[PDB]
Amino acid sequence: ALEEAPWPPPEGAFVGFVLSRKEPMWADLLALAAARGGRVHRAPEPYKALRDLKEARGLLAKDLSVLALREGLGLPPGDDPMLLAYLLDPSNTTPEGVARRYGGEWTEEAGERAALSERLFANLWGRLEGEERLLWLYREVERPLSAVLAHMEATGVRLDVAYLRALSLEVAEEIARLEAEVFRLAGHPFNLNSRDQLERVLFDELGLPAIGKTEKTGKRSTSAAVLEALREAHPIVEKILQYRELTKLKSTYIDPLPDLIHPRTGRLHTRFNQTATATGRLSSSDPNLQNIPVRTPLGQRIRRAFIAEEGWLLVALDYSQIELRVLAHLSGDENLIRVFQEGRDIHTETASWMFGVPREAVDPLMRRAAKTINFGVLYGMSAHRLSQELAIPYEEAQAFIERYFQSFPKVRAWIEKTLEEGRRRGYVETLFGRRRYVPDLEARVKSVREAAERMAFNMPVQGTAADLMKLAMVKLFPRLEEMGARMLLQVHDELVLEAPKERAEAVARLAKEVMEGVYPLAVPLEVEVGIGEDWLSAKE
DNA sequence: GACCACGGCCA
DNA sequence: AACAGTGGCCGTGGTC
Ligand SMILES: O=c1[nH]c(=O)n([C@H]2C[C@H](O)[C@@H](COP(=O)(O)OP(=O)(O)OP(=O)(O)O)O2)cc1-c1ccc[se]1
Ligand SMILES: *P(=O)(O)OC[C@@H]1CC[C@H](n2ccc(N)nc2=O)O1
Repeated sequence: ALEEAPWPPPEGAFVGFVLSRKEPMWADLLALAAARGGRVHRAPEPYKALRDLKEARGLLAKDLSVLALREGLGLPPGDDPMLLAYLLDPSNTTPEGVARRYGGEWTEEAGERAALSERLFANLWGRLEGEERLLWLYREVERPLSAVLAHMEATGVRLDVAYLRALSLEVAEEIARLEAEVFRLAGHPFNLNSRDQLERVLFDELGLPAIGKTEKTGKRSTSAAVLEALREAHPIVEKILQYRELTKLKSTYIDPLPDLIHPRTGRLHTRFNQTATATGRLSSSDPNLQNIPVRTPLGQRIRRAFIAEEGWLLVALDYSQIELRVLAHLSGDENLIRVFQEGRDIHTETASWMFGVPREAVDPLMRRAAKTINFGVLYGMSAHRLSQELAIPYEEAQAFIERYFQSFPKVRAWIEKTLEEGRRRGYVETLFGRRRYVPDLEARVKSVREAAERMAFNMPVQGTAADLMKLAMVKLFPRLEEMGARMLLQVHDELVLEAPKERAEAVARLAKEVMEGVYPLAVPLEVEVGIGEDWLSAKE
């Protein structure tokens, strides 16, 4: 049905490729093809014909650009129909889904994938006509950001492997101690990693009361919430909790990561999935580097393993109270804008209230616990749950919630303005125009409607925070190449850079001004910046 | 071996 | 466990 003109393909053609696995850094390029005007050009040798291309254009262009960089080839990713459909509707997350929705079939052949990329682009670009606010996000944010992400995935990050190997044995012993002590209290051994077996030990053999049930099957839950309430009911809970922390950090971080070091680059390579969340945030996978531990003392020792190359330093930049500043600009609340206009720290103030210490006596562990509460209360946590997390009576948890939103009376008016427009328009949008469709705002079941409501007014705040970060990544990346610095990781409101040790302080100051002034708001955006040889030393 | 659902937990 | 929201990976249990 399509003409099979031979390689080389024309210019501005749409590419179609097949990988041996989903990870472009680890994938073997199995087939390559291009399409334009109906014609489909199939590469004889994929690695040889990959050099004939001058732009990566089509579905998942970023992934092909990452494998190209893996081969020392500069093949920038261009237009991607996935970015058009993702801006039209964040529910369009995969090539299979967008194919079933807007037309065509996602197959496993490079030629058919090439032809589908051209057909999908004309359709989605036609629908995006008129949606100029979304076209601006496409032209100015999403499309150039893929090229930035391609270099981040290709560069990778250095990992102190011998440090994690020693950390594995160091924690392996501490796990055996707790494991043996939990068997002593239970009177018999069992599999502590099996929630079903722990359920019988805690709730049938012991007289411990079951606090709640699981969702799908209705079993007696052994989650950290149930156990945290049973710390005084039995000493076995105290050691089961210490056991969960270690095995989580060992089986997910300390042990898996050193085995993912790439052979050719000697670095760890993640994937930054650009069309994966409903709010416009990025997501990381294979391995996920956006959930490296940082809270517990042992978790912070895992960030020490993320190091710069010899003669380099890591530059970390983190937005301060970012979504609270976003809410101040969206709500227009005079008292909240006044807070960031006077340099006040909401997270430090909340910790000062929990621990009965002044703002000066608050430490980072206290301030991190207050962030969990400040954003929980903001996005609709119940007064009953808040009372249990803070161990305060239900009456005090109500007053804290009312005082929270009465300190900024316009934020609740803004939540209603967003909800009201949500049910009228059928979608909420960020400050830049990125939409999320939430259709259950008029559901008749109170639980389903209220769940849709909490998702509804969260997306503008979190989505605008995501957009300001993407805009900075698009503006900051070219200024780094002219300084010999690299862009490595993005953690939602945080950028991790890598610069030579002599230019590190110059890169830290430049990135600070770019991020702070990426888009001026009614409040100033303040960025905390630190330099170190490792990730933990730079976040300080 | 490959794949999945579930509870559970990290940011 | 809950009227916080956004993600992704783990081991267990069970199938094909
Ligand atoms: O529980 C959390 N729910 C949540 O929605 N978010 C959002 C909102 C925040 O704006 C942004 C960056 O978070 P984060 O950079 O950590 O804090 P931020 O608000 O910028 O204050 P600062 O400490 O950076 O100055 O993620 C974060 C949460 C947590 C992070 C850490 C522990 Se719970
Ligand atoms: P981590 O270094 O403490 O957090 C880094 C990023 C910022 C927001 C995101 N996050 C963390 C924790 C929770 N509960 N929810 C989030 O969205 O991780």
